[PDB]
Amino acid sequence: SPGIWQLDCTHLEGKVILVAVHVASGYIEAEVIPAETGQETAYFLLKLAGRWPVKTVHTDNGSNFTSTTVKAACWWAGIKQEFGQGVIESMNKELKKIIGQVRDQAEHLKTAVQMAVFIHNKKRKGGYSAGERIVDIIATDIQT
Amino acid sequence: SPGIWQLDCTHLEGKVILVAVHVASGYIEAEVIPAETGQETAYFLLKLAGRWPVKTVHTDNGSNFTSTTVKAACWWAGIKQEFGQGVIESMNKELKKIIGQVRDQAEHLKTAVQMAVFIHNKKRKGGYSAGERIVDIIATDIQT
Ligand SMILES: [Cl-]
Ligand SMILES: [Cl-]
Repeated sequence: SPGIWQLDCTHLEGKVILVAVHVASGYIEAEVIPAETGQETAYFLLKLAGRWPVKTVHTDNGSNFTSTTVKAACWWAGIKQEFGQGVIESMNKELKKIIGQVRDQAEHLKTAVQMAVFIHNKKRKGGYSAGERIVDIIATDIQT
Repeated sequence: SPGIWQLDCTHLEGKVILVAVHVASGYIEAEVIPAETGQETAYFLLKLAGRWPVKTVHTDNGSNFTSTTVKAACWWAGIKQEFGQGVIESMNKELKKIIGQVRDQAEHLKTAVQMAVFIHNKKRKGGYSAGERIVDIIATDIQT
């Protein structure tokens, strides 16, 4: 399903990383956030939904989506909580792997995360990349 | 050309907004940044390039791209400075228009910007939306 995303946080070096995975393609978007708050998650969601067609968001920590600030962002953006796992487990551990491998290519973690996001979305797997699959899946879906 | 982006900053309420426009489609990505520094622009660029195929970046303030931190991000990500304007002028003023119209739908400017980014990328113009045009242009280009 073209509009389903998975969202979780992961910790590294005393910092929080928010990771969103487009489930049908394995494409990721991540950000280093100051703290694991409702505000940060709501904000991230509103950004994601202006960039990709976000219909439903799945998470492995259900309580992350209970703040007033997260429901308000999902209400405004039209998002529902997905109620329907191999790809996501692979994508997150893979992310930390690439983070580990590019960590010395940058001073701060936040740069290293974006370098790993880039590496991950471009790597062909076969065999297209996740970034090629997500636009392929979205382009086909637009046209009926 | 599918990989050309335009980047500028704009000021509103004492704050800086970074606005990137995919030139062939009119699709936008924006962020409210703390300050107009080289670090912030480099970071934004590295994020953009892990999300969309960024080949060349055009700007209306050439000196924005002279810091060591911006050239390092463009060097790493493979980006060059575009050396080759109606769409972008329309897209930026339009952004402030929509920012003006949704400003009371949120407490902070940064939420309002993302609500305007969303509104802008989804609005059909005809007649597809910018978000539909950018994946159409990228999907076609992938396949030869
Ligand atoms: Cl750095
Ligand atoms: Cl707000």
